[PDB]
Amino acid sequence: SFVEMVDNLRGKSGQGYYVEMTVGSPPQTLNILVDTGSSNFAVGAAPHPFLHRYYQRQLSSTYRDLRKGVYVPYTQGKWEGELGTDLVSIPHGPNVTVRANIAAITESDKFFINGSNWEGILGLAYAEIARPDDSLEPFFDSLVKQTHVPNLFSLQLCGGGSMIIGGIDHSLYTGSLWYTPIRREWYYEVIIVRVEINGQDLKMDCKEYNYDKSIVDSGTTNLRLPKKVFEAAVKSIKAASSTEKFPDGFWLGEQLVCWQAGTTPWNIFPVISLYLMGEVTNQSFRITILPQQYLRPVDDCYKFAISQSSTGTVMGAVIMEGFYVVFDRARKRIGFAVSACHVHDEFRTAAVEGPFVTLDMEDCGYN
Ligand SMILES: CN(C)C(=O)c1cc2cc(c1)C(=O)N[C@H]([C@@H](O)CO)Cc1cccc(c1)OCCCCO2
Repeated sequence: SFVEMVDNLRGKSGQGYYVEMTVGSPPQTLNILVDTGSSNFAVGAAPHPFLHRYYQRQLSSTYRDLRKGVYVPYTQGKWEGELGTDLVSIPHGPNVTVRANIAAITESDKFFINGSNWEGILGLAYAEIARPDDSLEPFFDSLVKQTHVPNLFSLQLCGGGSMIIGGIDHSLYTGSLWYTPIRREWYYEVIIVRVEINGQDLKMDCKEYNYDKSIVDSGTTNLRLPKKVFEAAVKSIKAASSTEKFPDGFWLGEQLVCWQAGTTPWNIFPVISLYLMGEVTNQSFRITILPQQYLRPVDDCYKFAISQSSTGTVMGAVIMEGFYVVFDRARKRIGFAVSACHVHDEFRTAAVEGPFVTLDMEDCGYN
């Protein structure tokens, strides 16, 4: 029954991917950012310069006030609001209606994005990081509890896309799905066991790759890397592309770089392979990222979409684009496969490949 959910996402890596939802009775239609990096469902509920519409609780006969406030900070932006519950549906999702927790956003700071076309956020991660605490049941938990929707979803982000709620649509990917364990149910936390650039091992202690966590986050644009890993990767990418020279602010994500339309020198930029812990003992697999993913288009002009982090690795939208990503909550694992909407180079291709042998993978997790 998944064909109804194919292509139910709109947006881009830079401003977020959103799905259409309705809240309340009669249904009020809103576009909702798909965020695997948080766990609160929240919607604009007061006028705002960047909102073209918002949730009006006074117009919904099924609205219930919870008489409790809430604030949620993100890496970029934050909001505060008032908690309640209401009936929620996804028109291009499963044919169900659930009563879900909803934060009515009344004040916000650098959260809504001008011209993004979304008015709320769907946090798909686990209750452990929900605000104000883990007793506020996340949307997907309510969906699974109240309906027969299986406890998994998958995301095909195309650099539009698809959020398949309750399963896997095999027409959306090619080759094999490779699975990595969800290390802990809070963020979608994973363990990176090896990193190669153009086939050259970065040869860092693999704990550095996951310091202090590594997560899969559809709501972050960039591949974000811990400082030490970021410095090693930039040095290697600079070396591979030293044919040309770029402003020092290009590598910080500030300045864009442009080339005569159709002459982008893709071949001077390396591929990046991230090896992830596998399902069996001493087994990993790799996903390979092309420069067409980490040079985000904005002549042909691009921003460098690899940036530094102090809260661990973030596999953001530019990594997820071109892969089909299965958030298999029931089996505590995340699957990767080459997406049907994959990145096209002429001599290189994004890939998900295995198996690989990797010893001592448990040592790669940070404590
Ligand atoms: C340095 N720096 C600011 C970043 O690296 C960055 C970039 C980014 C989003 C976040 C962080 C962010 O905080 N993302 C949030 C959660 O996933 C993680 O906490 C979700 C969120 C919150 C507000 C607006 C959003 C997404 O817009 C989506 C468009 C893409 C914006 O790209």
